[PDB]
Amino acid sequence: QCQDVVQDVPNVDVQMLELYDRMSFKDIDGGVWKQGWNIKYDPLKYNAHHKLKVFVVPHSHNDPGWIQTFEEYYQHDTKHILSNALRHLHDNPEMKFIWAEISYFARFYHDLGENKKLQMKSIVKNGQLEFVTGGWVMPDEANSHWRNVLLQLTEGQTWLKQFMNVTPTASWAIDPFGHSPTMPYILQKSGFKNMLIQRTHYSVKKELAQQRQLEFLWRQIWDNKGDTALFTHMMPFYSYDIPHTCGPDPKVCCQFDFKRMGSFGLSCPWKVPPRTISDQNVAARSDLLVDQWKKKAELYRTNVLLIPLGDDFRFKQNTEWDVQRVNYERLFEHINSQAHFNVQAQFGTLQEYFDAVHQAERAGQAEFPTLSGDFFTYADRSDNYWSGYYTSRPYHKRMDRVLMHYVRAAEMLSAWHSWDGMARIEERLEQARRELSLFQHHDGITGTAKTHVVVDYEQRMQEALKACQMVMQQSVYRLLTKPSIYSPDFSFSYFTLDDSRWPGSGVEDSRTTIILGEDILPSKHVVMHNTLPHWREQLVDFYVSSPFVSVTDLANNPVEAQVSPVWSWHHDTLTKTIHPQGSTTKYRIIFKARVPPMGLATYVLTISDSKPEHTSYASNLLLRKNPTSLPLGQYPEDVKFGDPREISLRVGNGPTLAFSEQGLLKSIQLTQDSPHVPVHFKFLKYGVRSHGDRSGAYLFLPNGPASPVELGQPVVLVTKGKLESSVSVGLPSVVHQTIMRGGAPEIRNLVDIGSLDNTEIVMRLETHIDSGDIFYTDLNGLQFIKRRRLDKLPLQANYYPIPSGMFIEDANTRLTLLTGQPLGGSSLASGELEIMQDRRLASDDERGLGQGVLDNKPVLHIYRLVLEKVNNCVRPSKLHPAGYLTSAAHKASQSLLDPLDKFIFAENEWIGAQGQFGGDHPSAREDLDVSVMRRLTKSSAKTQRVGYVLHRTNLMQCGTPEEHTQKLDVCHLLPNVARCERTTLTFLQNLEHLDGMVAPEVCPMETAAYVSSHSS
Ligand SMILES: O=C(Nc1ccc(Cl)cc1)O/N=C1\N[C@H](CO)[C@@H](O)[C@H](O)[C@H]1O
Ligand SMILES: [Zn+2]
Repeated sequence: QCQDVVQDVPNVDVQMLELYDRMSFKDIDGGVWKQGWNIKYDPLKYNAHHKLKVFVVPHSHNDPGWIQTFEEYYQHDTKHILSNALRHLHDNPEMKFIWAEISYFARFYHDLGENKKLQMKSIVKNGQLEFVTGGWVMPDEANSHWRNVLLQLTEGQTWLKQFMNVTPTASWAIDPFGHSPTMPYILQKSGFKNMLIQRTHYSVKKELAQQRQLEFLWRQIWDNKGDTALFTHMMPFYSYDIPHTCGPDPKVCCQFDFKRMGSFGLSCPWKVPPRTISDQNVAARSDLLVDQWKKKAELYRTNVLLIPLGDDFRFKQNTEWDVQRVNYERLFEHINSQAHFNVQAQFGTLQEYFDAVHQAERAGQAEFPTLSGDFFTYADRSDNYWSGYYTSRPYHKRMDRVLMHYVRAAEMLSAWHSWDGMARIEERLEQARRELSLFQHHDGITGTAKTHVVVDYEQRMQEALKACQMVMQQSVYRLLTKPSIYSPDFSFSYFTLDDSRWPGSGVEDSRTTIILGEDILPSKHVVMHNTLPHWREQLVDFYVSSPFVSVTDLANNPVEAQVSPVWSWHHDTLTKTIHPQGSTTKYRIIFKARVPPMGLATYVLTISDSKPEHTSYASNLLLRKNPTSLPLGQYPEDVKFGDPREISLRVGNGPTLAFSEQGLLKSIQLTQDSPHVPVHFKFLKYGVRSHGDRSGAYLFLPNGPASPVELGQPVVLVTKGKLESSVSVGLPSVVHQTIMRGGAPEIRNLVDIGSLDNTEIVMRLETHIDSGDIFYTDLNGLQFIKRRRLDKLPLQANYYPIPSGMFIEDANTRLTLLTGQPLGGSSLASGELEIMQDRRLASDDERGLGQGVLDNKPVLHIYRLVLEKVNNCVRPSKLHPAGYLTSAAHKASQSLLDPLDKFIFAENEWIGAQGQFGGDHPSAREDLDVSVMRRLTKSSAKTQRVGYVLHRTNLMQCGTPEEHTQKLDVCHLLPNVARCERTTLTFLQNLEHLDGMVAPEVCPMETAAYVSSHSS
């Protein structure tokens, strides 16, 4: 019933991995079309009964932050563009305009009076102003998580449906730096019919153009049937600006950008300015322009041609609207009335273009090719590959993933109840969704904005995290307090969030110590939340004021715990070492929390005067020449010292890890019977070219392969505990930590590139896996795609986005690295994986930013490292373009991206406390997630509505027998269900009324949305 996503290789006309394997990437001068060739056309192709239909589509690219902040641009540019659009379109009925960025449109619309709102609605209604995509932003496609792509699309489309009563079905993505099939995946499931893309490698544009394969049905890589296909138009030329949109010769096209005549400070760099169209030159100018259009049309299969007309922050001035509109109207009048051109040209919208193309297709003009794959890594010219922004500003890349989780958790926790308006829950959740959605912009998460703009995004995300914390903690208080005892005040802090990994140890001393004492306060409630729809156990840790602490559950059952010191690291400028210091005033308590599906569990920490029965203490070993003592206050075990040596550790039944004398992993033995498999961590640095093109925020232009970071004799700290052990080493620019809790290790890097200008720090893994030239990287946390290292491409082209994970494998062994933040990475030799940590660039890379990247700050990167035997796994065949995680790797990814949330009760006594919430929630199969749970109605609605997005991944079968699991029917998670509907993923259209009000679970690799309606 479900499609098999593993075992059937789809047959498509263009499969991008295969196309890459065959294609030439030579950068040859193609003439006026520098990256193409001199286009020829048969003049007789067009005649009285077969005319070329041209749609000139005015647009204005508005970045929600880049060289100015969102609000700076809105005040300086965008408010003027939209005010002038409203005026000019209202006054000129044949003029059209498309608008993409709903963040700005909403910012504008809410400063409009009623009269202007009605005027605006009128030009939308009549089709003059058309929204394209309708997302809050035009998102990055490399670093963004699919959940956030959906978040921002939903934010924008919900706004448009509520205020404009429109839902776009055509998407416009002219600026993201390379393109992902995650986009058509999400769009096709959200009602879209067509999409347009632009920034693809110039060699791919040439290859596809030659074959008229620039318009294609883009299906997912595993889709044998084609049910996921979305019609896609790829623009053929170097840019979306007017010189690169009218046709192949920018010297000619520039003459048709009427903003470039002088009075607007713009000109044509090809040295021929535009001239005003008049009766004395209209025929000559028309001839020039039609010949460009006819050349562009040769690259496409129908007689319908798309001519975008715009550029960045265009259509700002009244006089600009006039100069473009009047000159084009003069051209259209001449061209259309002169039969010898056989052209009918008009202003159009994007949807108008696609409608006409499909009309032509239905008329049998053309059949379109099918395509799968992705469009990374982009290069716009020569060897200038845009793999730098897979890593740029990694602090904020990590912050994105943190906020992604806290928005999900806040929406889910608060969804269980309806809230009085005074609680301000909807206000806070809307703020958080909008700040996270804004950051998905292709100059946000990409790390390609100016320094002060990055600070604006950071501040906005900090406010969003605060809003999430507020909603979460109010929700926990409500869900775990006896209903007749619950006495909320909506401005009060019942709990504080405790997060061990953001900002992280050594980044910020943000964490609250639980203060207990025999003479003051014996015990403290803590609460864990599990956003995933299965029972979950995870070790959690808290800081406490004494090492003599016992843990119990809320039936007072003892829970095994481990206490460890609180270690921090310091670049000790006196002794010239990077070395740890232990706290003498607080300690870490660690225990396994077990939490219901989408639920909560309460535990209690209690002080004692001596070592508790069920709490053990870690040993600590400091390996270094020239040791000095490390006192630890009340901690009962003295630190031990040793000269650097190889060491091995094993927690529980789990793998045994060996470490070099520099405290870096060297090997992993999976079981007592198995071999010690070589897996070596190494840190290296890339530099920058002294002559020739410089790396910057966008571009990665290394001066050769990376060189090893010289480690000296680093200080190594070993902590050995029953529940958790770790090895940490202070290296130059990186405190590197491997943590073992009895399965796949966790890796944490506290990365501080300091003042190392023109350096990029990379973490590499070296193994004996014979992967050859193959490796796998994920796309938007949604799917893994097969990559092939090509030596016909330079090193920076073989870097790909690693938004959530990467792996290499051979017949028997796989090594998967899961990430808690998007970064760039590759496999540059058989058996290697590498992932960039940070980059500090003192030069601009000539893409408009006008600065390097010199605002680095310490960031705590997190990973899981999974080594597995895979000879028993049922994998795709050699020619299949996808890869799939194992269950262990998928759970490891979930542990990074959606960990348990931890709450500390903020006062001395919690009256009416309960031990659990969600004990009765079904525990769904491990491949299924409830990606979104969101209440859609305010508390006054008679009919309450809750939306759910359900995602089922596909995990490899490797012989672990499948346990029975419960069916999850989201429509029955809340009481009094009156209806259950399947909807588009934005919740905006009902697709199916569901029998028995039961929401079916979805197939592997499918995502479905459901809305349950409840009588209230
Ligand atoms: O690169 C530019 N530079 C530029 C922009 C406006 C003006 Cl008036 C003059 C120059 O244009 N636009 C853009 N440039 C960047 C890529 O090169 C990209 O990060 C940004 O999002 C994209 O919109
Ligand atoms: Zn842009």
